[PDB]
Amino acid sequence: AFFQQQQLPAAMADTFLEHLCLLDIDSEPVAARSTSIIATIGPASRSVERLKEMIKAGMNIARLNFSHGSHEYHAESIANVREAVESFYRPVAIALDTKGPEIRTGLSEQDVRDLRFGVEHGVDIVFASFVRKASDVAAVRAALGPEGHGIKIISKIENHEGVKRFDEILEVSDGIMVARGDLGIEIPAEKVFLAQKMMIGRCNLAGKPVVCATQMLESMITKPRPTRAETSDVANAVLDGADCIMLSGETAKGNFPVEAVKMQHAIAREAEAAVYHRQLFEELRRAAPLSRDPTEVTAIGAVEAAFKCCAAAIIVLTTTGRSAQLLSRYRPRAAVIAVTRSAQAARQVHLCRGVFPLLYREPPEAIWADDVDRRVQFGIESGKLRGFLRVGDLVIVVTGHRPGSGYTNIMRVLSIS
Amino acid sequence: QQQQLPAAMADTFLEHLCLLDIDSEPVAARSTSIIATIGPASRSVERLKEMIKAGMNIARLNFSHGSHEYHAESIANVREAVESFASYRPVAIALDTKGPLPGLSEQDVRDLRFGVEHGVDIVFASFVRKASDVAAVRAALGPEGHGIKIISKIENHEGVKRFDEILEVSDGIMVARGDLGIEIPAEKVFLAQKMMIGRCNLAGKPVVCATQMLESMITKPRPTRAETSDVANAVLDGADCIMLSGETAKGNFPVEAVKMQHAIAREAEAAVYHRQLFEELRRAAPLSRDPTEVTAIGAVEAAFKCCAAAIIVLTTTGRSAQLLSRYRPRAAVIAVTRSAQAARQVHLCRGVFPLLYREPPEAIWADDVDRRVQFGIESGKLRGFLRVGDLVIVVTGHRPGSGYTNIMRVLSI
Amino acid sequence: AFFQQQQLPAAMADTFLEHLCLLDIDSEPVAARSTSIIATIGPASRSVERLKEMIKAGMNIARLNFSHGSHEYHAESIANVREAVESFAPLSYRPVAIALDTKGPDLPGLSEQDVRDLRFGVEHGVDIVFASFVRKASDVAAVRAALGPEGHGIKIISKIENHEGVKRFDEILEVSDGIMVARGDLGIEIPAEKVFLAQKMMIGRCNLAGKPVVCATQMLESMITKPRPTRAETSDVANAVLDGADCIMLSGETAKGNFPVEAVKMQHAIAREAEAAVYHRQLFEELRRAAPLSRDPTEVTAIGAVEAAFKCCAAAIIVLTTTGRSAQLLSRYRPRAAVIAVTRSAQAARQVHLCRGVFPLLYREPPEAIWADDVDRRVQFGIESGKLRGFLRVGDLVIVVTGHRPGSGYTNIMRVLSIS
Amino acid sequence: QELGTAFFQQQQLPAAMADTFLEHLCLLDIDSEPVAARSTSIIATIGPASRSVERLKEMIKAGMNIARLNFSHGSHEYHAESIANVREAVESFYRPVAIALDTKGPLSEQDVRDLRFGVEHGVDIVFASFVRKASDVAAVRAALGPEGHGIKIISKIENHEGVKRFDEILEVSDGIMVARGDLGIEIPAEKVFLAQKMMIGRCNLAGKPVVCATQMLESMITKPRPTRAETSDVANAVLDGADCIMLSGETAKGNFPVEAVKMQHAIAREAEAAVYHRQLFEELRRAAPLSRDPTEVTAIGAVEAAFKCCAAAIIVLTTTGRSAQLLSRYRPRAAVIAVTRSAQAARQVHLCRGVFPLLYREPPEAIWADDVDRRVQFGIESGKLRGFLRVGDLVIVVTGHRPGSGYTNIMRVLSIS
Repeated sequence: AFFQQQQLPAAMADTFLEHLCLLDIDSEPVAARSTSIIATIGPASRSVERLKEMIKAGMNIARLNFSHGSHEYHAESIANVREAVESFYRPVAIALDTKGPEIRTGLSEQDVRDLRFGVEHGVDIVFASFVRKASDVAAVRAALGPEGHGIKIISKIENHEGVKRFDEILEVSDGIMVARGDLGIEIPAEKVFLAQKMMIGRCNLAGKPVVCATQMLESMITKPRPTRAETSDVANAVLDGADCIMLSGETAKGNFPVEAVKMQHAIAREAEAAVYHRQLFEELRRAAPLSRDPTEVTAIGAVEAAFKCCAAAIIVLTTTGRSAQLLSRYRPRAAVIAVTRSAQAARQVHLCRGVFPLLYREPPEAIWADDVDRRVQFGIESGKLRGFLRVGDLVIVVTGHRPGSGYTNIMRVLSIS
Repeated sequence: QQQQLPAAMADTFLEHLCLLDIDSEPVAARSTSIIATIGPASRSVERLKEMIKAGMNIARLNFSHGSHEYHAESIANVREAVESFASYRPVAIALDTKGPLPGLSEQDVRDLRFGVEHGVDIVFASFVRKASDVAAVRAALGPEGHGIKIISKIENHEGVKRFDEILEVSDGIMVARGDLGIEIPAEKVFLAQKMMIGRCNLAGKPVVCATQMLESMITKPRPTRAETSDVANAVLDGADCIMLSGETAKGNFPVEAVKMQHAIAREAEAAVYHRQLFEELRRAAPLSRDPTEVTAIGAVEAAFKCCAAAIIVLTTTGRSAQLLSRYRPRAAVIAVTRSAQAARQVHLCRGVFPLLYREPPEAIWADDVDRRVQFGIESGKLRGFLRVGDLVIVVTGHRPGSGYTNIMRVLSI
Repeated sequence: AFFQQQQLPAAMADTFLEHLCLLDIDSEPVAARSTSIIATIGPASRSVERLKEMIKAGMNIARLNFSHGSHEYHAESIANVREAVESFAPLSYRPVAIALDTKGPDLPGLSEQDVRDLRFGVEHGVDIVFASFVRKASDVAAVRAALGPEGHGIKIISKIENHEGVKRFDEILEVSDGIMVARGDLGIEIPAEKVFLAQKMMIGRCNLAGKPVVCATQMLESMITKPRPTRAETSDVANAVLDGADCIMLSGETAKGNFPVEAVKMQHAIAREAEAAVYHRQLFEELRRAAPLSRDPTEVTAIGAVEAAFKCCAAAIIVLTTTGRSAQLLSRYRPRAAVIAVTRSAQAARQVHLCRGVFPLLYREPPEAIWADDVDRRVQFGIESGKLRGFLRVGDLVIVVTGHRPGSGYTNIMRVLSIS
Repeated sequence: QELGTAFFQQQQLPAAMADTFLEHLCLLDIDSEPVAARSTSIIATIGPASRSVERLKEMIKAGMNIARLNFSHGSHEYHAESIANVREAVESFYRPVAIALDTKGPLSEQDVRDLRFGVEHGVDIVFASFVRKASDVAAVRAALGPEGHGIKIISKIENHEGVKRFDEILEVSDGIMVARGDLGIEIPAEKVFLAQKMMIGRCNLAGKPVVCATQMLESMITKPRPTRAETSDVANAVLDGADCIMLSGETAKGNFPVEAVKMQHAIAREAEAAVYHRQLFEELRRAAPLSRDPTEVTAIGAVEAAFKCCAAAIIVLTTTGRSAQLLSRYRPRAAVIAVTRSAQAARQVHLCRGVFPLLYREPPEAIWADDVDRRVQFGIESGKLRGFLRVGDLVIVVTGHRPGSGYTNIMRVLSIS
């Protein structure tokens, strides 16, 4: 009754091949869609109306493509996103995608002006083009300046050198974009999928976010329904491990931007359920390093705990997003509802599959234990309204023990009433 | 450090993925077969010769359009293109029926009888919903069509839900994602696909992935990034065949599309994680007291143990070659057969490389078996499958006529 | 360094076969011995002085064999055990449970004598009953009715001694608190060459089910007359621990033999080596995989806590428990980490000795007005006792498992913690 | 189906097909009668209690496969007489019985005279005492001389250095004895099981025979039934992987030598069925290196073959017993019936669990292929007569292709008619 749904029969299988044989097109997905959708802003997606429609449809991250358009053009894109968000809470992160050393018909002086404009306007993420080695990342971090230290740097792997030197690059980036457009020209088209699966693999091991990009629903630029290769490509990117999936032409210039967003939402939700966690969790667990970080250790005990009871959600209190990021690397079925006072952490955490941020805006309660419990209550009332939690559900609550500890090192099992 | 071998030897799937390597060149023969649909862009003998060089293994006749005369021309054109290389590549001919409620319409029967009279090897039966639909097709093919393989197209919800029953009476399956993506929500078709290929793999029966794989190459000379993903993943799901429709029937780049599926297939096949796959297919498989099965599995175990360049199998109907292929050996299955139709039809099985043997039987049967093996070894050396000092497994029968393939021997080159 | 010890090279092996091949006789076991030792009381072990040496050697449960000896004889045994235990009331206090092993016999499965013996055991406050010749779930129910209402906290461990009990095992286990593999009689009721199948089955299923299992009889038989056991006998003890047994037992070796203390010591030494050789990577995985989903917050906290302890090489899981249960649910995942169970119930501090790896600490301070002060205080008591006993070092990581609400019975909170 | 209905409840097959080890144990069934031929060999030490030719025939009947002569005691004339009574018992019944000489050790001047005596009287195996390094084994190989090139050297590991230098000793030995008696004095008694499971595991992976020895049924020296610890000890030695189990005082001086042999046979038969091949065979397989030995490649394919069809036997033609050894390391559930023209090979193969030798004495047919087939029919008639085989069984036949190749490199699947 509960168990027919969200591919639970396939999830119980004892081998991967039996998992595949048990996938069922009548097992409806239950869980909130968790792979986040990045939408490139362009003429088709600049109106505030259009941007609200694309938020109801699932966009979590707006991409600004600095290959086209002036600073004033993009400042207007930024303005319409922020006005769409605050004319409804679903935060939307803003991502600056550097022109990079691009020819059209190292770090340039233009990229550096663009990165400074980005800090000026408070962007949350930089998609850094043509990262070929760790010093390219530093060049970017420098450019951002001490004022842009909270901005995440997702490094775009677009050519052979970046693929070769990937471990070094991942070791200094917050995350990765598999930038398949340039990559499929710079290395042979038939080899991209190997590079994609590898980098998503290595990123899932590292606990850092990975983005699949470019041409996933290409044909919806002119048609209202995608091709079968495209829906496959979305589904497989999620099955591969990706934290984010992206739309470029489909939302920037095409005729069906909202439908494009909706379609990635639909494919993503089905594929999330078809994930074979039992094998996935076991492989992450075996390969990941023993840890003496109380937050890592609470994270994995909390995720384990969530699977044993089919927890509806893990509610985590986080300030920077790190605690939710460590839950998310284990790919819980349960929603990671991350309550934070940082509105920029709330936006950035959309880079991590499965994290649903709540922005909490009350002044601190005099007694810290009362504050913690007030934020947790926020978490639960929100999750009830938004359909995450039903009375009678179990939830795992992850929090800290004392204030300014830096550690979210307490886990509690709890029944929604 | 070629053939994705570091990643093949990972101790987990997660680590296999992390070790996939764009520099690790594939050197085995492409093993997943390429079905190309015939149409105005691919009909000419000159186009068909270009496709065969490119990798085409199975020519598809879409009877949703065109007269008996037009398909009879298509058939004669493929056969000429083939015989002009007698680099001999048998090419199967498959009749993809029109269909639509009757498992077969008035017209379908006429088409089926046309296809029997013109010697077609395969039928793709549209809108198969249940076992009785398969049986209708097989009655329509009547007595002279008993050797024709029936690959049921699953195109809607009933057919997915009644899948196991269709599979058990079909020779194989096509995941017909075009109609299926309309008959059920499009976001679900990867689930139906992954299921059916898994089940077909486990039952050892050939499965075809079809439709819109490289759709944009109909007008463009390079595919999208989704399309290369789709083909690579279909091979990773387990498909025996991948198909091309508009891309070769009407598009401006039929040859290039065949090429591109050739290139992707090869890379995906190297990325296969046999270690998990072989073990899972041997675990899930069932006990068998058929000597041909038993020999097949023992032979695939042996080939992995010694990184054999190939398994050479003497087969008359292709069965022993299919039973080898159901275990996805890394080693090429070189199938030596006197039956022209079996050399064509084994292209439904991943990794089977048919060699047609035309010599008059030797008086001494043990001499006839050995001459056919040497023919396999030489043709294998000639084509690049086998180097001196490779190891091959050989799979044959014990006695003339038994109808069984119960002997295997290990051999150097 | 640290990773040469407690067969950690062998524990990190990626296969069982590789684990076996990396077992190292030089790799010293440094954890606390965790399989509990049942000693049968008899003329060789009855004296207070003899019992003190046995407690010191490792005895955790004293077994009263009511197949012989009068009520008065056993009342002396009990008083003697309790005196010896009281003699050590910190570093050396060791709760010791008292278990009553019934005399037993189509037959009724509770002789008229057994009822008198069980009423004796309740009157005298025994913690455990080992119930002979359990054939079916109604036999267990008979025993629970015989113990009457004062006896509701006594644990019932059903002895499986013949073919029928083996065959109705699941029915028995479901209503018992645990099991004893009673190999003596069982080796007569079924061909002796089959007993290891029964033993290995029953331990497996009790591990699965989270319930205690005792391997019993002739484990070190020759030490009755010899000061050293045979090579088969040390193997039997090691393998029973590797099979998954929570307790290992001594009968003639302690009741009538000439080397009762040495037999306890020897079961202590083997058990310690064997525990270190357990292949937890496979065993933890198979246990959670086969354990069903659960909506019991204490269950869920428990498995989350063992996962966490494994990930960080936790020196201990400290669990406040009133009844032993939250301790028992940590134990059923076989944590390499010691389970230190702080409790106010003297009876539960004794009874958790049925559970591998649980070290009870009896807490006697009066409640604190502030209930969260009382929790912190009991947790500290565990940390110090652990440091005073070698369980715990500065800088070790521990998992603390507690309740949130002074009144429910749930240990639904886990915290990760440094010793300082 | 074609096989009986009883089939799948016998031989612990329900446990054998379980998906995990834990579930395998949980499905062991004391009513699953073992049907297969007991395959672990029984070594029985000859002494006053076991020197009668009567006694020895009963012991062979009970299951003894190897007679151990303990040169720590008794004169050469004493052992000559023992050797003589063993051989008369055999040839007053065909059951080969190997004869093994166990050196006094602490290489002495006395051991040298003993090994030369041993060559003179044609012994099949030497249990060499206190092997501490590979050189020790060479001294034994030397003492045997050129006239003893065929004798197997099974190296007794009796102290710490032997344990720690184990890999180099196993590298030059045909096999290993875990000599628990001295080992339990030289290292702490409570560590021997660690040495035993280690050494059996390394011998299982290395394809070489390993013997578990000493005090296995000790109390049967004076009692007609053994203790519960002793039965458990035999069972677990077989479950550990041992090829042979040994009896010392139980047969050499005790009052129940025939009962001791019988009880080891009974316990060994049960424990062989209770083996979890599914995991064992896969571990041996992904641990074992790749190979270019055709015989070895054929062995694993023939064993895999026999498991797929529940083959009743693997009939193998062998001249030295190597092809039978190589099948034996994969621990087939099917009996390995080894047909050989070498009487010394037939005796020595009792070192390998699961190998059942048949001595073939006919002269070679002029057409090898007829000789081969005739030998295979000898295996099949022999197998039938003793209850290995029945009409309707499948067997896997393993032979050579051309005579004198030195490789057994063909398998055939074959119905028994």
